Amino acid sequence: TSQVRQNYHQDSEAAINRQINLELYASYVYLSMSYYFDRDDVALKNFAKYFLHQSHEEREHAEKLMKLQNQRGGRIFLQDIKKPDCDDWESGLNAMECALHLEKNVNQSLLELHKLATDKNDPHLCDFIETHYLNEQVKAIKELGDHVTNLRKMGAPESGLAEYLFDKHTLG
Amino acid sequence: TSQVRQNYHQDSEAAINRQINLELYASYVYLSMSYYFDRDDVALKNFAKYFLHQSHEEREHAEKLMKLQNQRGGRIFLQDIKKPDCDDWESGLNAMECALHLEKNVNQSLLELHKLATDKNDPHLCDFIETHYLNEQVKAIKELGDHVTNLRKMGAPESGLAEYLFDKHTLG
Amino acid sequence: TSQVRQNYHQDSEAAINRQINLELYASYVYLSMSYYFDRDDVALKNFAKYFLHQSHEEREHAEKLMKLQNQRGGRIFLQDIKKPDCDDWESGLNAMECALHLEKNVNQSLLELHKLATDKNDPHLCDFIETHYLNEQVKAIKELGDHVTNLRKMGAPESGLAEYLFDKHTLG
Amino acid sequence: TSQVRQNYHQDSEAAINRQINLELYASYVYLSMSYYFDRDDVALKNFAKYFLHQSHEEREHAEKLMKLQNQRGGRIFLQDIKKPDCDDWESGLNAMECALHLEKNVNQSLLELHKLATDKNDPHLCDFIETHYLNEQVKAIKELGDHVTNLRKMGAPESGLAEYLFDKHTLG
Ligand SMILES: [Cl-]
Ligand SMILES: [Cl-]
Ligand SMILES: [Cl-]
Ligand SMILES: [Cl-]
Ligand SMILES: [Cl-]
Ligand SMILES: [Cl-]
Ligand SMILES: [Cl-]
Ligand SMILES: [Cl-]
Ligand SMILES: [Cl-]
Ligand SMILES: [Cl-]
Ligand SMILES: [Cl-]
Ligand SMILES: [Cl-]
Ligand SMILES: [Cl-]
Ligand SMILES: [Cl-]
Ligand SMILES: [Cl-]
Ligand SMILES: [Cl-]
Ligand SMILES: [Cl-]
Ligand SMILES: [Cl-]
Ligand SMILES: [Cl-]
Ligand SMILES: [Cl-]
Ligand SMILES: [Cl-]
Ligand SMILES: [Cl-]
Ligand SMILES: [Cl-]
Ligand SMILES: [Cl-]
Ligand SMILES: [Cl-]
Ligand SMILES: [Cl-]
Ligand SMILES: [Cl-]
Ligand SMILES: [Cl-]
Ligand SMILES: [Cl-]
Ligand SMILES: [Fe+2]
Ligand SMILES: [Fe+2]
Ligand SMILES: [Fe+2]
Ligand SMILES: [Fe+2]
Ligand SMILES: [Fe+2]
Ligand SMILES: [Fe+2]
Ligand SMILES: [Fe+2]
Ligand SMILES: [Fe+2]
Ligand SMILES: [Fe+2]
Ligand SMILES: [Fe+2]
Ligand SMILES: [Fe+2]
Ligand SMILES: [Fe+2]
Ligand SMILES: [Fe+2]
Ligand SMILES: [Fe+2]
Ligand SMILES: [Fe+2]
Ligand SMILES: [Fe+2]
Ligand SMILES: [Mg+2]
Ligand SMILES: [Mg+2]
Ligand SMILES: [Mg+2]
Ligand SMILES: [Mg+2]
Ligand SMILES: [Mg+2]
Ligand SMILES: [Mg+2]
Ligand SMILES: [Mg+2]
Ligand SMILES: [Mg+2]
Ligand SMILES: [Mg+2]
Ligand SMILES: [Mg+2]
Ligand SMILES: [Mg+2]
Ligand SMILES: [Mg+2]
Ligand SMILES: [Mg+2]
Ligand SMILES: [Mg+2]
Repeated sequence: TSQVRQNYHQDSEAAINRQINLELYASYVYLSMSYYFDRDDVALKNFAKYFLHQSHEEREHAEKLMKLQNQRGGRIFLQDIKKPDCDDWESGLNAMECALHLEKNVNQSLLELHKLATDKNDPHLCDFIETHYLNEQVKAIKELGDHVTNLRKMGAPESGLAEYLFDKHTLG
Repeated sequence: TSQVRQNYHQDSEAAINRQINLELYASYVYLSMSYYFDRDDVALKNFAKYFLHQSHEEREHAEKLMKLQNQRGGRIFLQDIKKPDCDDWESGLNAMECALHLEKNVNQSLLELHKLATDKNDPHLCDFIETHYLNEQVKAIKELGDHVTNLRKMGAPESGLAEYLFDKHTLG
Repeated sequence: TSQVRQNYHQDSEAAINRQINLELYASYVYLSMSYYFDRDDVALKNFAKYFLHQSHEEREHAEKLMKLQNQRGGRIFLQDIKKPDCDDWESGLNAMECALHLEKNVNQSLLELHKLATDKNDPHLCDFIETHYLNEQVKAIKELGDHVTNLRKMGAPESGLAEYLFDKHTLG
Repeated sequence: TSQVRQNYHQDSEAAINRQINLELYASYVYLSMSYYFDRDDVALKNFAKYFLHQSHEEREHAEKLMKLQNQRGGRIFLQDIKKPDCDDWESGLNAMECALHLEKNVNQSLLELHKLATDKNDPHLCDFIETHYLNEQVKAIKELGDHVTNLRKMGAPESGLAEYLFDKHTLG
């Protein structure tokens, strides 16, 4: 047993390892989306920048969970990072919709993690999740919803003008 | 009788109390409009900011009338602030139209207040209304008319692109 | 269903709407108290300033709950803001006592809201209440208790000198 | 006839001369009050400073009316400035009460002047009175009422401590 370990259930330790993988997966999805918008036949530079920033943020989310694992005396176990579901993301609107779906999936995992921490009476872990993750997810989901709404109202994905102007005025 | 009271008719005192309620009502209407534009399925952040600013301005209008009541030796009597007529404001254009209607209603009340102050030979109160309220209303009504005109010319409310671009270029 | 909504119970949504009304009510109570102290026959300018600041803070409390409702995909429903229980607040001491009672009532509502969020396993909402509301209420209640104690010890409300000096030295 | 005179009734001209005398009288009253508080057996230096400032303000009020008379093509006619009603002002409270009475008398004269300007259809003169005089009087009367209230609540004039502390904390 780690000399630092206290009130940290083996199930919580395992769940933190699963969450690390999921954050790394999210980072990879956003990386793929970013460079789709950098293609010469897509060419929306602010969509590209927005998703690259999201990719780097997800890596930070993963790193903070790795730090947490060690803080509590658990042991990090890494798994393959699966490639994203798509190679071609179709449009700005479709990428935003996929990002919304992704962030809601990550949120669901965090809520399950919090339920586990609650069941194991781990208030430090509950506070960690609430402080660093739960409101971040609510904000991310709200922002993506807002973006999807605007793109739809403007006439995307059929209107290339809509996506062009959104790229300039919202993401620029 | 208040030691400060001079040339201040009981009818004017009552009318000032009614105007206080109306300004607080206007503040509440604009508060409701603001957060409508903050909904994830509406998502026009500059419409939201514009109406929130208007809400706070209306509170200032109410506070200055409360100060006036006390300056003249009248006594403030508050009433319930009625909820706004709508929960859902439909569109940027419709909210602007409702705001125009509201500001013209507030103006009519101020004009009736001025008629009363004139009838009671209260030049201090006439000057107060003219200085702090009447031109403010004319400017507010002109601005809202201008906004409604632009939104109509651009193709709102049917064009979500129109409202999006107005949000960016006029309210941004 | 709102595209952003996740783990947000209809009961929690309704309770947030009730809390919005209560914060707006508190704002109105403090507004009334403020201008009582601005009367020529009361004339305690720092009591007036203190309560006006509290009024504006309560509006901020309401606005943050409106933002929360939209962040979570709920829908804001507004109700009349009831007038305060009193027109005449009697004295500095009595206003402070009424403010103490008000803040404890608001705290009780927030605690009931937290119980509901707990029962519905909504850790985001629990954290929101704890972070932005619960310690604010504890601090507000402690400050008002301190004020009431000092006013009583000094000889209020019978001593107009006590209230005068408290206005200068504590609220100034 | 003065080459500048236009829409300026002889009655208005005469009334402006009477108002000039009244403002000079008010200046003299405040001068007398000021030095009462400078007596070694009274010795309230901030009461003295407050009333001296009021004395100089009243002279400014007179000078602006003299300027107005010439602006409109009327001719200034000066009369004796009567000495104040009292030599001994008794107390801080009594001086404040006499100042309140004085400012209400000056206000009544200004209201009569405005009635005359209205009857003679002189909108320039009406605006002059409203802009430079009427709200100044309302503010002055409110301030003096506030002062009287505080002094009474504190226990003046019998409490020399009350007047001492008011001198320090309100007028200091
Ligand atoms: Cl352990
Ligand atoms: Cl274990
Ligand atoms: Cl895994
Ligand atoms: Cl693996
Ligand atoms: Cl726990
Ligand atoms: Cl947000
Ligand atoms: Cl937030
Ligand atoms: Cl454009
Ligand atoms: Cl009156
Ligand atoms: Cl009357
Ligand atoms: Cl009313
Ligand atoms: Cl009512
Ligand atoms: Cl009049
Ligand atoms: Cl204008
Ligand atoms: Cl203008
Ligand atoms: Cl839900
Ligand atoms: Cl539900
Ligand atoms: Cl309610
Ligand atoms: Cl209602
Ligand atoms: Cl929970
Ligand atoms: Cl505290
Ligand atoms: Cl604290
Ligand atoms: Cl003439
Ligand atoms: Cl004439
Ligand atoms: Cl004379
Ligand atoms: Cl003479
Ligand atoms: Cl006229
Ligand atoms: Cl004032
Ligand atoms: Cl003023
Ligand atoms: Fe993210
Ligand atoms: Fe960031
Ligand atoms: Fe993440
Ligand atoms: Fe994320
Ligand atoms: Fe306005
Ligand atoms: Fe403004
Ligand atoms: Fe207004
Ligand atoms: Fe308005
Ligand atoms: Fe408060
Ligand atoms: Fe504050
Ligand atoms: Fe509050
Ligand atoms: Fe509060
Ligand atoms: Fe004066
Ligand atoms: Fe001055
Ligand atoms: Fe004067
Ligand atoms: Fe004066
Ligand atoms: Mg996984
Ligand atoms: Mg595979
Ligand atoms: Mg937080
Ligand atoms: Mg009304
Ligand atoms: Mg109703
Ligand atoms: Mg004017
Ligand atoms: Mg003006
Ligand atoms: Mg309620
Ligand atoms: Mg009622
Ligand atoms: Mg905290
Ligand atoms: Mg005279
Ligand atoms: Mg004589
Ligand atoms: Mg006029
Ligand atoms: Mg003015």
